[PDB]
Amino acid sequence: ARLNRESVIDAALELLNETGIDGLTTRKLAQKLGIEQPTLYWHVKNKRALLDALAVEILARHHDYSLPAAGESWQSFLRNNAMSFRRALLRYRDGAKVHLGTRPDEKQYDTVETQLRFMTENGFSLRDGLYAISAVSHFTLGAVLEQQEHTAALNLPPLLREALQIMDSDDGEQAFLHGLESLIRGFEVQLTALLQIV
Amino acid sequence: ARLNRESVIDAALELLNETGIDGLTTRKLAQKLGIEQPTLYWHVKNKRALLDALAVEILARHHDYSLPAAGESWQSFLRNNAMSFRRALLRYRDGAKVHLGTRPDEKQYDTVETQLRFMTENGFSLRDGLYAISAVSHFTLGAVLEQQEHTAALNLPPLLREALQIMDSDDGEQAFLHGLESLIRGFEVQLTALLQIV
Ligand SMILES: CN(C)[C@@H]1C(O)=C(C(N)=O)C(=O)[C@@]2(O)C(O)=C3C(=O)c4c(O)cccc4[C@@](C)(O)[C@H]3C[C@@H]12
Ligand SMILES: CN(C)[C@@H]1C(O)=C(C(N)=O)C(=O)[C@@]2(O)C(O)=C3C(=O)c4c(O)cccc4[C@@](C)(O)[C@H]3C[C@@H]12
Ligand SMILES: [Mg+2]
Ligand SMILES: [Mg+2]
Repeated sequence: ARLNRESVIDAALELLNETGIDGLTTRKLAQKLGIEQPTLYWHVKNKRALLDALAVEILARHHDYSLPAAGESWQSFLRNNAMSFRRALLRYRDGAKVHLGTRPDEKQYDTVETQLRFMTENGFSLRDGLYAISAVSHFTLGAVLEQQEHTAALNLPPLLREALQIMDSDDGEQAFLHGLESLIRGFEVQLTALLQIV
Repeated sequence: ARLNRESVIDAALELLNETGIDGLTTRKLAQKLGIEQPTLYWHVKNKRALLDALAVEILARHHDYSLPAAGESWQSFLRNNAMSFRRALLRYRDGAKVHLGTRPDEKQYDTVETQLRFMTENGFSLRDGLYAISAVSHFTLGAVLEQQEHTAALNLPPLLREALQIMDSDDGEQAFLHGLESLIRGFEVQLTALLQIV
C-alpha cells in the first residue's frame, strides 16, 4: 500500500464504513493496508491521532457551505451551513461519533474565524454568535447521531404509535429541517430585542 | 453477588462510570460481580440488552421532570424537561452515548404518551409536537455528548482564541440554557403563525 497521510486517511474512511468506529482498530487498518503493525505505527501513533484526522478530513471533503456567500444573511448562512454539515457527517458510518469532542484544527482556523467574524459583523456579540453557531452544531450532531445509531442498533398507546410511524417515515431530514427553522427564528428574536425585554 | 435485574443494572452503571461504554464488557461486568461468564449469560444475554436497560434506568433514576405540572405551559414544560434530561444524562460517564438510538421502552409508554397528548392539547398537531420534542431531545443529546467527549478526549486567530476561552469557561450549561430559549421561542413563532405566512 502507499503509506502517506493521504493513503492512510482513505483506507481509514474505507474501513470506518465497513466497521464503524469501535471496529476501527490500528490492527484492522494495518491488515487493510497489508502491512505490519510497526510499519503502521511509524505513520499513525494512535487512534486519537487517527480519529481527529478523520474528523478534519470528512468536513474538508464533504462539507461545502463552510463560508457565507457575498450578500448572504446570517440566517441563510446558518441554514445552508447546517445542512451541509449534516450531510458531511452522514457520508460515513459513525461520521458524527468521529466529530464529537473535537475542536477546530489549525487547518480550519481561517474558515471558523471567518464564521465568528461574520456573526459579530451581523450584530452578534462574540458570546452570542458563538452560542448560535454551537446550538446549530449541537442540534445537527444529536440529530445525525440519533439517526445513525437507530438504523444500526436494530401495546403502543395511540399517539406514540402514530409518532413512531412519522419518525420512521423518512431519514429524519424533515424533523431536522423543521427544528432548524425554529432554532434560526429564536436567534432572530434574541438578536432584535437585545435590551427590550422579550 | 446477588444476580437479579436490579443488582445487574447497579453493577453495570458502577462499571460504566469507571470504564465508559466501550470498556463496558459483559466480561468486566462478570468479573465485577465476581461470577463466571455462563452465570452472567443466564441473566444478561448481551450488551444491547444491557445498554438498552441502562438507557431506561438512568432516566428512571435521575430524570424527574418527565411530566408537566398542573397549569404549566408547554414552554415551561419543554424547558423544565430538557434541563432534567440534560442532567440524567450527565450523572454517568457516557450517559448520552448509552441513550443514542434507543426508542421508548414499554415501561415509559405512559409518560411519553402524556407528553405527546399535552402538546396536541396545547395546539400542536402530532407531527409538530413530535418535531418540537425531538429538536429538544436532539439538541440536549448533541450538547451533552460534545461536552462528555471533549472532557474525556484530552497561532489562534483572535476571535477563535476568545471563543475557546468562553466555551471552556463553564461546563457548557450557559450555551445550552441559551440555545434552549432560542429553540423554545422559534416553536412559539411557528405555533402562533400557522397559516399566516411568517
Ligand atoms: C456551525 N458549523 C457547523 C461549523 C462549521 O461549519 C465548521 C466548519 N469547519 O465548517 C466547524 O468546524 C464546526 O462544525 C465546529 O465543529 C465548530 C467547533 O467545534 C467549535 C468549537 O468546538 C469551539 C469553538 C468554536 C467552534 C467553531 C466556531 O469552529 C465551530 C463551527 C462549526
Ligand atoms: C423531550 N424529552 C427529553 C423526552 C422525555 O423527557 C422522555 C422521558 N421518558 O422523560 C423521553 O423518553 C425522551 O427523552 C425520548 O428519548 C423520546 C424518544 O426517544 C422518542 C423517540 O425516539 C421516538 C418517538 C417518540 C419519542 C419520545 C416522544 O418519547 C421522546 C421523549 C423525550
Ligand atoms: Mg465541532
Ligand atoms: Mg430518545
